[PDB]
Amino acid sequence: KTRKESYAIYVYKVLKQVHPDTGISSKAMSIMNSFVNDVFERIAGEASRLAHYNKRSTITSREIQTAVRLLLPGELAKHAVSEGTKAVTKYTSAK
DNA sequence: GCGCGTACGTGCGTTTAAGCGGTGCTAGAGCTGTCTACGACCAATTGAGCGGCCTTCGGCACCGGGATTCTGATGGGCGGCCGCGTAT
Repeated sequence: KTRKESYAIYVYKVLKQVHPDTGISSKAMSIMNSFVNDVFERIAGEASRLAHYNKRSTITSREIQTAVRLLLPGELAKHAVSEGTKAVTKYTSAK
């Protein structure tokens, strides 16, 4: 049949996590995927840009790390890094 | 439109610090050179994800049955009708 994949499974549990027996319209659901896919290119594209400025050829986590910092304002940014840094840190701990 | 008020432009003198070209020093960019770890690629197996399809309980707002309260015809008894009516 057709494809047209989306992030619907990811957005839904997140909302469950923050009000479990709280609801949503089928119109705000796409707004959400539209919103995510939009932020996706915003961050990953910028990573691509720096990589081939100061003369290197792969994109790691550090770059995102840097990228994120100047893409967003002071207070959210730090918490965001923190969360980000740990999630992965744990990831490696396992293996 | 008009009129009041005052603040901001234009000037001079005083004053303060940029810009100039002079030297010295070393830090940090840029180059360079070897290793090897981590990502792309190709393979084969496996279940997360998408289309397709129809689920069940709880909550908003309309509802249900039974005792109880208020309105209506009924009725004997004390009074009043003054006006037609029979008896001597």
